[PDB]
Amino acid sequence: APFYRDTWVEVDLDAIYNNVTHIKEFIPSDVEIFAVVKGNAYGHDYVPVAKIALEAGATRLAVAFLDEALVLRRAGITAPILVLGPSPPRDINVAAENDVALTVFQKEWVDEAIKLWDGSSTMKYHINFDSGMGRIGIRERKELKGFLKSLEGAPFLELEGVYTHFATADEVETSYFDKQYNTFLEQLSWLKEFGVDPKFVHTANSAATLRFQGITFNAVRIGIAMYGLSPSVEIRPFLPFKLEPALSLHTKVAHIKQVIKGDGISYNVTYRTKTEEWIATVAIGYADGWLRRLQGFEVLVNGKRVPIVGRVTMDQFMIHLPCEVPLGTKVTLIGRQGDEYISATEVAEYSGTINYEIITTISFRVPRIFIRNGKVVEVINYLNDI
Amino acid sequence: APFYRDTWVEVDLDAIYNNVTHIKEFIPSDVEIFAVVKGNAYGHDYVPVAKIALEAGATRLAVAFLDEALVLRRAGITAPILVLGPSPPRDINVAAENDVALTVFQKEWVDEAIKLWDGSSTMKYHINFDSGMGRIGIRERKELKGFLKSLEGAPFLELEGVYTHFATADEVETSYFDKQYNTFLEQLSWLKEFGVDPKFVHTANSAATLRFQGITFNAVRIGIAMYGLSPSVEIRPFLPFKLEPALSLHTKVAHIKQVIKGDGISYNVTYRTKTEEWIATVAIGYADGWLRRLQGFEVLVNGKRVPIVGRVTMDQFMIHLPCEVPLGTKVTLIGRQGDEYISATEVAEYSGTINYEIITTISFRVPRIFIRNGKVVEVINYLNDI
Ligand SMILES: Cc1ncc(COP(=O)(O)O)c(CN[C@@H](C)P(=O)(O)O)c1O
Ligand SMILES: Cc1ncc(COP(=O)(O)O)c(CN[C@@H](C)P(=O)(O)O)c1O
Ligand SMILES: [Cl-]
Ligand SMILES: [Cl-]
Ligand SMILES: [Cl-]
Ligand SMILES: [Mg+2]
Ligand SMILES: [Mg+2]
Ligand SMILES: [Mg+2]
Repeated sequence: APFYRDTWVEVDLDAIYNNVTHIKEFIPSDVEIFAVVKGNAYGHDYVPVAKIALEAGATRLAVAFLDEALVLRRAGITAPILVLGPSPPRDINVAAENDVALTVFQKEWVDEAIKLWDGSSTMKYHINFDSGMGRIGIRERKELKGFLKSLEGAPFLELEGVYTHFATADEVETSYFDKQYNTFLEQLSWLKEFGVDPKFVHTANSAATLRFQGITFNAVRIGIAMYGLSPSVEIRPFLPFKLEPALSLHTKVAHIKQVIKGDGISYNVTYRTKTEEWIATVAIGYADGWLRRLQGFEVLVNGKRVPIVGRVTMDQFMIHLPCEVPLGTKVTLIGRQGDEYISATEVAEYSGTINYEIITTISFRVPRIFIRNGKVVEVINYLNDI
Repeated sequence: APFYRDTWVEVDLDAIYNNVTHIKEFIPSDVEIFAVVKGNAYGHDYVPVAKIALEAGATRLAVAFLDEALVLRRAGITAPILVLGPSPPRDINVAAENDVALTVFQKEWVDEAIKLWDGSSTMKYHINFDSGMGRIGIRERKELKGFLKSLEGAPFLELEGVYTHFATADEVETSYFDKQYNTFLEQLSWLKEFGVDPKFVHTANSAATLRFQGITFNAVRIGIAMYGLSPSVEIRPFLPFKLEPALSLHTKVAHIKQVIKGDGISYNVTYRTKTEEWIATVAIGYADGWLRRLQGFEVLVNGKRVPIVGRVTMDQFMIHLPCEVPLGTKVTLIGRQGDEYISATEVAEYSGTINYEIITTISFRVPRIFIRNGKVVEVINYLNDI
């Protein structure tokens, strides 16, 4: 509901809905979609994205750690939820009680879960196979055999699926991806050899699902493309269909003044005016995730690109405008004004980072406004809840 | 509250309490302290910091925008709260009904507030004078006169105080600071001329309060030094007493493995092992505010500095260890292990930023654990609340 600063994220639920629909019609009819909503749904908000993705045809959800899955569960979401990151064994009973599946891939985890098990709950798990990402998951045959051996003492753990993750699916040249693919087929053959039906197999992120044959298996795991953004600039030309960006970020001119030639703006007087300059101030800063490294970046005011001048402060930054505009004038940081569009990728490139990081780090103190069919259908202000 | 990932911030309430106490003892007995708790209390959490600061002898609170003031009010805090950033005129009634003071400095704001006023409320405000920060506040005499003129039509607005803010109080050379000081005395003279008693005057941030005579007035506004960190490395040698860092950031070894020579770690295989290497994985990433630009930074494992290797991912990163450690081994990102200490400033320097940004952007999805007299007295997990 209410928010009291004219700084907000806009999430277009139509865009998300369209992206999931187009992916669904692009992949085979017997391949499910996980909506990947970790990191506050990549800054779009856990619950509304999960809900719209499910409506668009996604059947499953994926988060980073257990607390995020519980956000969804408390919202009344009943679709399957998988935790993709590592979890401590102490989560075994709570995950089970909340119908949440964890990725489990260590004998040591199983040993500790046996010790901590409440004696009644049944927890579902997915085996992560590390096929070259080097992050988590089983890498070796002997390692797998020991893992399966420990599971013999843990009848309360039940396999729901098996997966791996690609490290280079967003690079045009495909050697490392091909290597991972071949490594993973071998890992699936180890499981077969040891008498374990994987049941439900998934490998593909946005880049992989949009590019390659033979990797859909039973399900795909879509994050960035559901939000309507390209996994990388280099594969962007080769995407099968147009992605529709869901998130924009806006503020308003909170103050506007003429500052005489030579006067300083912000901390350590890193900017001085060269003439009498129109300087506008907006209520957004690095506490909101709009970082100091974005000094000199251009925002959009009345369809024109105008530079951020002086140090970005915790809650505010300043802009050099060619002319006066009224107080309350919209300033767009990510999104479109007229003929101009600033993508999260453009912000990322100025920042020396990737679009994923730009969108995901928009702070929880910024409200989200949700648009469906051109109309505001929900507003979430997390500050109201804490 | 409960949290289900072994990744957490520790906030030492004794440190904060000691910092406020020492500042209180350092300044004159008739000078009040605003505890500045905007940006989620610089990542320490709004409410617990506000509470401990008030107990330590701070009498007033300061936030960035209205919603943050309301977090404090809903927690049962009744001490004065000032909003330091700009506010839209539509906030006039809600701020008044919640006993929150806004910074007000524009005739246009007052004009709109008159139109939006509910006919009953009395709102308190502080005049911001811009003496050289260039962000918000009145700069000119004629501008001030017009502002005071508009206030004649707004008897429901009543002055609580008058302030400015320093742009260079953390630089050793003091010319710009001295200029701001002299400019502000002129601005106070303009108010006197126009027959307005400022009532309550405040100018000084942490750096100014700890360094200079003649700038305490009726109150100081302390942020960074309450959190136990220096405003800058250059003034650190000249601080009157030792600041006690309140915040530390920790995680645990979630996975540990031996990775053969030449194998890649994480996205785009930006790291390859040069021998058979111990690679540990932790459950923290850029969605938590631990950004990709920290790749190559050294964290602490068993009192040893060990490098982050490969790309930082949304929810995880990898570390190259000299030897095997068990699962659950503590990894310290900010804080002490044995004879080693990583400050926010050290993280900031590696990141090309300042300590303010490092601490304030620790995500709302990371739980805070509050320590008083060596014991855990509170745990706040914002994900539980949303
Ligand atoms: C196991 C796993 N499966 C799929 C995805 C989704 O990727 P796309 O957004 O390109 O579809 C992720 C996460 N991707 C990054 C956010 P990160 O790996 O940095 O968390 C993941 O970890
Ligand atoms: C008007 C105003 N008065 C006091 C303080 C407190 O100062 P310290 O944190 O340096 O002790 C601030 C703080 N704000 C900066 C951190 P920023 O500009 O990055 O928000 C402020 O804006
Ligand atoms: Cl993985
Ligand atoms: Cl200011
Ligand atoms: Cl002095
Ligand atoms: Mg056997
Ligand atoms: Mg190998
Ligand atoms: Mg330990």
